[PDB]
Amino acid sequence: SMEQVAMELRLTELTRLLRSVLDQLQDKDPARIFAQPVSLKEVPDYLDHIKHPMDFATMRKRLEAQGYKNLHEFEEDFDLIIDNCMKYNARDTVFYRAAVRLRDQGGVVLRQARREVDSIG
Ligand code: NA
Repeated sequence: SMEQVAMELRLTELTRLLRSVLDQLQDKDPARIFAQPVSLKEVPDYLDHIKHPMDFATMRKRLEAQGYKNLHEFEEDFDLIIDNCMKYNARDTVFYRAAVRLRDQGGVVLRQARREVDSIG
């Protein structure tokens, strides 16, 4: 049907907007602390602490599989990156401090992407 194609043109457009958003969020992690999953060879107990790990490459794979159905799902994954890090690491660590900075700086980007997703439909 033509109705499923017009849908898929929009999902494709949403994928295109979210790709831009992701690149801007990741530019706020120049240390690349959140780039890749936490290593289970290096932190073997990690899953005892964190039930839903998340990182930027894992979000990218989902994105390129058009697996985000809306901005809310994308944001949830971004928040997991931050919240996991803030639980697993103590307050006086470079890791915790990096997540605080990413949250604060990411807010500006997510605020404008909310408006662009509503505006464009
Ligand atoms: Na903690």
